[PDB]
Amino acid sequence: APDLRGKIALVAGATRGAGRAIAVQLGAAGATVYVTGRTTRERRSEYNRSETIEETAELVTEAGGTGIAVPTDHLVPEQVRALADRVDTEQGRLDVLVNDVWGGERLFEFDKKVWEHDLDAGLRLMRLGVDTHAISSHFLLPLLVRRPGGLVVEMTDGTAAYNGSHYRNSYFYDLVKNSVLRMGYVLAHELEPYGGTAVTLTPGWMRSEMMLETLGVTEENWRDALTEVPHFCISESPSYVGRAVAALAGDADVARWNGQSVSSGQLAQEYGFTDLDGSRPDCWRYLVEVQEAGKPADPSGYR
Amino acid sequence: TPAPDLRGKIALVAGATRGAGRAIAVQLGAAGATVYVTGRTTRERRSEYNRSETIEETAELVTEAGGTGIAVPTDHLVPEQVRALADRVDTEQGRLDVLVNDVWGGERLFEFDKKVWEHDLDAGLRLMRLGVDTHAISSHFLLPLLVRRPGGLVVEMTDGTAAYNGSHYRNSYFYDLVKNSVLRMGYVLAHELEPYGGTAVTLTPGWMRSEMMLETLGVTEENWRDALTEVPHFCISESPSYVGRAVAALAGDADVARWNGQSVSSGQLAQEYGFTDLDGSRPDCWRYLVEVQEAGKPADPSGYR
Ligand SMILES: NC(=O)c1ccc[n+]([C@@H]2O[C@H](COP(=O)([O-])OP(=O)(O)OC[C@H]3O[C@@H](n4cnc5c(N)ncnc54)[C@H](OP(=O)(O)O)[C@@H]3O)[C@@H](O)[C@H]2O)c1
Ligand SMILES: NC(=O)c1ccc[n+]([C@@H]2O[C@H](COP(=O)([O-])OP(=O)(O)OC[C@H]3O[C@@H](n4cnc5c(N)ncnc54)[C@H](OP(=O)(O)O)[C@@H]3O)[C@@H](O)[C@H]2O)c1
Repeated sequence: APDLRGKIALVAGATRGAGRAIAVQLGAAGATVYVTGRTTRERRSEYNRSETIEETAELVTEAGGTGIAVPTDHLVPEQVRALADRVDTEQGRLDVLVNDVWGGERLFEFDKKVWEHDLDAGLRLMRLGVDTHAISSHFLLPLLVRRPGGLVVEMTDGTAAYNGSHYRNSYFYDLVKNSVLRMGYVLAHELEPYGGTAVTLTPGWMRSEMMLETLGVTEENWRDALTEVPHFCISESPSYVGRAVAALAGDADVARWNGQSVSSGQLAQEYGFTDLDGSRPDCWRYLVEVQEAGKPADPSGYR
Repeated sequence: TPAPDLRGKIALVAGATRGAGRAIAVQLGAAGATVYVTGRTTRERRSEYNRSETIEETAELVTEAGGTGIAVPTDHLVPEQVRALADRVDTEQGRLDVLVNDVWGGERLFEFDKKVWEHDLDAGLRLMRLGVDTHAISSHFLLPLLVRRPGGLVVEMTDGTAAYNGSHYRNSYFYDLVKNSVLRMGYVLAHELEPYGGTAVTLTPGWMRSEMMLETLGVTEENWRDALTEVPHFCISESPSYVGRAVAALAGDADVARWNGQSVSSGQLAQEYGFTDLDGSRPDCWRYLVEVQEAGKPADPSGYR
C-alpha cells in the first residue's frame, strides 16, 4: 500500500463521486488532502445533491489523513487564486493535484445529435468540464512545480485508445472527455522540465452515489441491479480509481507515465491494488471484448 | 486539374471576414457557389479583432469571383443570431450544401511559449470560447438544414493534422486545446451525419500568407519572398486561396464521403485533387515542418512545393 504521509494533495471537485473517493483513498494512505467543491452544509450546488464538501474532508481525516475543506467555485478565478494562496500559506508545497471537476452528469443527453441536444446545457457542460481544469492548472501548478516530483492527475471518461475509436454519448460530452485527455498530454510537456508528471486517468463503470440511486440499490446489494442492467456486472466502487491515484502518487518512478492516458483497471493490473471487494474490474477491455462484441453480460476474466 | 463546378450549390462560411474564412468563401464563389459569409466586422463597427477588413467586402469579393456572396453580420457566440442566420438560409434557399466552420478569432489572444500558469488566463479562456463554442453553436443551428437531404458537407477548420498534433505540443495550452477539439469535432460530426448521407472533415491550411501574417512580416503578397531573409522557413508558405481551393475540391467531389471523419491538410488535398495555389505551386507545410525544419535542416522548399 502506498505511503503518502507528509504529502500534500488537492482534489479539485471532491464533494462526491470519484472526487470524494480519490480524496479519501489519498487520506487512507496518510496524505493531507485539500478538497474543494460548491456544496456546503449551508448551500446546495447546481447539482442539487446532499453530499457536502465538509463531509468529504471528515471522511479523509477519518480514513487516516487530514481533510481540509475549501468551498470553491472552480469557474471563479478569484476563488481558485485564493485556494492556491492558502495551500502555499499553510503547507508551502503541493505534491499531487487531481483535477476531478465534472459537474455535467445531469446536463448531457444520451443519443441526441448536436442539433437535438439542448444547446445551453451543452455549452454549460463544456465550461464546467474544461474551463475548471484550465483555471485550476493556471493557479495551482506554480506551487506544484516549485520542486521536482509533482504529479497532476486529469480525470476523464475513457482511454485515448477507446475514445479514439468510439463516439462518446453525444457531442458536448465527447468534446470534454477528449479535451481532458489532451490536457494530460499538454501538461506533461509543460511539467517535464520541472520534474513534474501529468497523466489522464479514467475510472471504469463507477458505482457512484448518483449511479446507485438511479439503479435503486445501495452499495451493499449492488448486484440486485443486474436483472435491470446486466452489463453492470463489470462495475467498480469509486474507491478503485481512488486507489489508482494513490498508487500513482506513491510511485517513486511515476514519471514513466508522463503524458499517458491510463485507466483504473489498467493500473490495478500494474500496481496490484484491488477494489474494496478484492476484485480488479477491467471496464474498457470488457466493453470492447464482451458488450460491444454482442456477447451476453459475463464478468469472467474481466474482474 | 479543372476547377470544380459549384453552380447551384449553397454554402455558408462562418467567420469569413478575413484570413482563411474570406479566401474559402471567395474560392467557393469562384467555382460558382452562392456563399453566405458571416463575421462581426461591418462597415460601421469594428470587431474585437480591431481590423479593417469587413464582412460586406468579403461578400462583394465572392460575387466578383463569379458567385453570389450574401453578408450576414453575426456574432457566433450569440445563439439567437445564429438561429436567425439558419432561418434566413432556409427562407432564401431551402437548402444548405456546404458548411465551413472557420471562426477562430484567437490570433491576438494566444501567447507563444508560455506555460499554462504564465499565460494570461482571461485571454486563454476567451480564445477557447471563441474557438470552440462558436463551432458548437453553428453546428447546432445549421446542421438540420444541411441533413435535410443527403450529400451535405461540413468542414471544420483547425491548425494541424491529427498526425502532426498527436505528436506535437501546439504553441501553448489554450491554443492547443482548441485545435485538438476541432479535430475531434470532425470525428464526432462524421458519426452524427453519416446516417443522413452527410460528410464531416477537419481541414488545416499550411503556413498562410494571411493579411495579418503579411503585415507582421512587413511585406505584401506581391513581394512576400522579401521576408525570407528574416524568416527563412517562410519559404513553405501558401496563400489563403490554397486552402480555399481545398474546400472547393471537397465540395465538388461526388465521392467526398470517402473522407468522412478524417483530418486533412490543404497540401495533402492539393496532391489528391490536383489544384494548385495561385502561383501554381503545391506547398506541403506539415511534411516540410517535420522533414526539414524540425530535423534541423536549413530552410529549403525543394520537394515540398
Ligand atoms: N456517476 C459518475 O459520476 C461517473 C460515472 C462514470 C464515469 N464518470 C467520469 O469520472 C470522472 C470523475 O467524475 P465524478 O464522479 O467525480 O463526477 P462529479 O461528481 O460530476 O464531479 C465531482 C464534483 O466536482 C464538483 N464541481 C462541479 N462543478 C464545480 C465548480 N464549478 N466548482 C467547484 N466544484 C465543482 C461537484 O460537486 P459540487 O456540486 O459540490 O461542486 C461534483 O460532485 C468524470 O470525468 C466522469 O465523466 C463519472
Ligand atoms: N498561418 C496561419 O495563420 C494558420 C496556419 C494553420 C492553421 N490556421 C488555422 O486556420 C483557421 C482559420 O483561420 P482564419 O485565418 O480564418 O482565422 P481568423 O481570421 O481568426 O477567423 C476568421 C474570422 O472569423 C471571425 N470571427 C471570430 N470570432 C467571431 C464571432 N464570435 N462571431 C462571428 N465571427 C467571428 C473573425 O472576423 P470578425 O472579427 O469580423 O468577426 C475572423 O477574422 C484557424 O483555426 C487558424 O488557427 C492558421
